[PDB]
Amino acid sequence: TYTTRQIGAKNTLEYKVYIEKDGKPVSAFHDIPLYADKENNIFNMVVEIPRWTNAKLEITKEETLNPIIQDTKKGKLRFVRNCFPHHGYIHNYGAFPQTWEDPNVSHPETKAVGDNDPIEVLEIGETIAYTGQVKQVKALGIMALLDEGETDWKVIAIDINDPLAPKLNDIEDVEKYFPGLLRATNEWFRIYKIPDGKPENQFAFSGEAKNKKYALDIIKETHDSWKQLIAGKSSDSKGIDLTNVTLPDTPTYSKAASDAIPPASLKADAPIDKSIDKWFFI
Amino acid sequence: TYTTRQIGAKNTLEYKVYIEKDGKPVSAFHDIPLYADKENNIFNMVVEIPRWTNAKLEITKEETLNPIIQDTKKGKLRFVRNCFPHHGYIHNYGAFPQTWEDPGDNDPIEVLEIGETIAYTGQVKQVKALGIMALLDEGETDWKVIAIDINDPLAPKLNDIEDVEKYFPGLLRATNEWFRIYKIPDGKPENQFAFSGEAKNKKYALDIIKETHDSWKQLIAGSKGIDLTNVTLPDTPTYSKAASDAIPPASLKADAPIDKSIDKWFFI
Ligand SMILES: [Mg+2]
Ligand SMILES: [Mg+2]
Ligand SMILES: [Mg+2]
Ligand SMILES: [Mg+2]
Ligand SMILES: [Mg+2]
Repeated sequence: TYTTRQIGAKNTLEYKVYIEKDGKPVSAFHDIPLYADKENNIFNMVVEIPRWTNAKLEITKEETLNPIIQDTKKGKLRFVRNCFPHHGYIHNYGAFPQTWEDPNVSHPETKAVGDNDPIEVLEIGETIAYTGQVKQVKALGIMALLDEGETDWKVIAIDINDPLAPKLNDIEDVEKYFPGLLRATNEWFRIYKIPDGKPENQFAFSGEAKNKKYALDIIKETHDSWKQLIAGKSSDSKGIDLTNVTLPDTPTYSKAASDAIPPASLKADAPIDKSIDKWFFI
Repeated sequence: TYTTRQIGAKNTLEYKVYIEKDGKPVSAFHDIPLYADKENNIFNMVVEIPRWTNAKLEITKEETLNPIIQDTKKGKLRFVRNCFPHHGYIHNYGAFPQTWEDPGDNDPIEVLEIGETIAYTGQVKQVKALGIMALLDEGETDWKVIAIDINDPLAPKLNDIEDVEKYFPGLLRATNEWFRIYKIPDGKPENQFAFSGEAKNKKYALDIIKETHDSWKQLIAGSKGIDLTNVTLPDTPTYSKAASDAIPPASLKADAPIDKSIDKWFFI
């Protein structure tokens, strides 16, 4: 059973969330199986950012066992800004573990190198998720985002426990049950860093949401990149911490790395600066 | 100085917020002057509902000193549902005190405050009026004043309704949409606007505000089941300073959980 171990107060520099199995930390990047049910293409999603929140919480590639920590921009806590008509992130946002957008090769669909992170996941179900949650999802489709010119695919997915899950099997079903969501998703990922002073992003395929079959193919590619990475065989692993506690055939296997993690020290959420309330009209 | 006194846990039937002046409860309907600066048309707004929340909190006309409580229907706490692409209420939402739509919807006139900062329930902030829309909900006229906190960084650039279009492009469209559809998930019909949903200008809004203030002047001087107790207007029949002292002390209870169903995004 997966649980979380929180260090510190949310919305601070000291905040960390480790994922635990049997009450002991494992790598959120490496040790959670991509597949909950391989035969039925049910995936484990690691949730990073709940819907309608701002704090840019992410799996930290360079820290041992890859806890979720808030990103910083020049030393300051990063919060994604509200871009009208949206409030923070408009999906439960996270990643598939055991995947990598390989930065060392140009990807043919986008003609761009990978962004060096796990493939990311937009989970569209009704219940708001929590940071460090491992939930089980079905893939519905995928969008080819170029995030500051880097390949940054976004998988469209739904929690298998969602009341609608049985009715959502491919990307066209998203438009049927969530009309406007995919178009809003396109806008969101285009504009969300404009308030940070960054350019608009762009999508390949004029932002088309490719179907499930397409999505599975790309998820496979990223899993395969990760398999090379974790084996120590990437041409450049970018100083990623490859320490893991469940993959005995890898050079960086270490069951003991788990014991070295501090105990939970959960504190109440710290206040967020009122600037983060601001609604930007772009 | 205005503060708040909270009784109970948020998101419960027991929750009440009173406004305090220098530590003493006063009526949120009657004791807060409509005008912070009459000469320059600066109004006091009583905030009921923060932007991006769901709990339908309102000044209750029928309880002494008119605390803000959660609305209910047949015993059940009311939460406005999330209507895509909106998250809860899209404005800081509240009322002008010392106003009354004499039936006409029987309530103070409501205020959509459009500034950047999210407000708090029971906050008395100072705003300038920019415009007004006339919502029709169940045969009742339901005026909504568009306003901005005078402390907002943009307040000096916003003086009339056309400035909302320039600095907040799409907000007026979203407002029209929101108030049309927000009760469809509850099983209620779509609402409609007068004037084909046009936001009338500041002048038109000031005329409505003054009118509803004149009505309330009649009300408080002595009424469909409204408690008129006040603690700051000594020559009113219902003046009673002891009312302030009869209010329980603050509870410091943490917010109660809200049922997960309220998370749901409706596509309507
Ligand atoms: Mg980044
Ligand atoms: Mg990046
Ligand atoms: Mg990415
Ligand atoms: Mg009502
Ligand atoms: Mg009304």
